[PDB]
Amino acid sequence: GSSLISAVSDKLRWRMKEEMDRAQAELNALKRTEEDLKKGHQKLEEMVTRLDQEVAEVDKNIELLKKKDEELSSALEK
Amino acid sequence: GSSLISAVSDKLRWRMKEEMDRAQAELNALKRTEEDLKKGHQKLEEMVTRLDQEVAEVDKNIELLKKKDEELSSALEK
Amino acid sequence: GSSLISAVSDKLRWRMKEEMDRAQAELNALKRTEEDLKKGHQKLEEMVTRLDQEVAEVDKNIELLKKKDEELSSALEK
Amino acid sequence: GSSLISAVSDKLRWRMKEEMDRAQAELNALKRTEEDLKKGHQKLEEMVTRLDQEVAEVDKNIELLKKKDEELSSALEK
Ligand SMILES: [Cl-]
Ligand SMILES: [Cl-]
Ligand SMILES: [Cl-]
Ligand SMILES: [Cl-]
Ligand SMILES: [Cl-]
Ligand SMILES: [Cl-]
Repeated sequence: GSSLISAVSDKLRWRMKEEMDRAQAELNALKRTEEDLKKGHQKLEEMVTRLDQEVAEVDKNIELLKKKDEELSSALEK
Repeated sequence: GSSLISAVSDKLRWRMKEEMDRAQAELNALKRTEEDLKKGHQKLEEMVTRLDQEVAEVDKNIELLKKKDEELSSALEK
Repeated sequence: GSSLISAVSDKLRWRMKEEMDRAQAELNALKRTEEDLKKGHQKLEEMVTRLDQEVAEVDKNIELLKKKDEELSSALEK
Repeated sequence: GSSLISAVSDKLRWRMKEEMDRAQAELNALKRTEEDLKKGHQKLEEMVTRLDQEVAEVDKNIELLKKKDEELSSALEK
C-alpha cells in the first residue's frame, strides 16, 4: 500500500531530466562563448602578423634610403 | 630635406598607437567572454553538486524506509 | 651631427619586433587553450545527452513493466 | 515479488553518481584551462600598455630634442 519509495524515486528521475535540460542550455551558451574567444584571438593574431610585417617593411625602407645616401656620399669631396 | 626616413618612422609610431588602441578594445571584449566562461562552468559545477546530493538523499530515504519496514514486520505474526 | 633621435627611434623599432614575437607565442599558446576548452565542453555535452537518454530509457522501462503488471492483475480473482 | 522496476531505478541512480564524478573531473580540468586563458589575456594587455607607453616616451624624447635644437639654432647667424 505505501508508495513513499516510488514517489521519492519518481521525483528524483523528474529532477534528473530537468537538470540535464538546464546543463544542455548552459553548454549551448558556452559554445557561443568559445566562438567569441576564437574570433577575438584570430583578430589579435591578424593584428600581430600585420604589425610584425609593417616593422620589417620600415626596417627595409630605411635600409634602402641609407644605401641611397652611401651612393650620394661617394660624390662628396674627400 | 631629406625627411623620408623620419616620415616612414613617424608613420610606424602612429600606426602602432592606433593598433594598440584596437587591441585594447579586443582584449576588453575578451574579458567579458572570460566572465561568461567562468559563470557557465560555475553553473555546471552547481548542477553537479546538487544532483550528487539529490541522489545520496534518495539513497538515504530508501535505506530509512527499508529499516522502518523491518520494524513494522517485527509486529507481524510469525 | 647628433644621432640621439635616430638611436631612440631604432631602439623602439627593435622593441616593437620583440613584442610582436612574444605576442605571437602568447597567441599560439591561447589557440591550444581554446582547443582544450572545446574538448572539455564536448565531453560534457556527450555525458549530458547520454544521461538525458538514459533517464528516458528507464522511464520507458518502468512504463512497460507497469503495463505488464496491469496485464498480470487481469488474471487475479476479482 | 518482482524487483525489475527497483533494479532499473537503482542502476540509473548508480550511473548518475558515476557520471557526476566524471563531470566534476572534467570541470576541475576546465578551471585550469580558464586560468591559462586569463593569464594569456593579461600578458597581452601588459604588452599593449608597455608598447603604448614606449611609443609615447619616444614621441616625448623627439619633441624634447627638437625644442633643444630650436634653442641652439637661435645662436646661429641670421
Ligand atoms: Cl495493499
Ligand atoms: Cl531514479
Ligand atoms: Cl619607429
Ligand atoms: Cl523479526
Ligand atoms: Cl481487470
Ligand atoms: Cl630665432
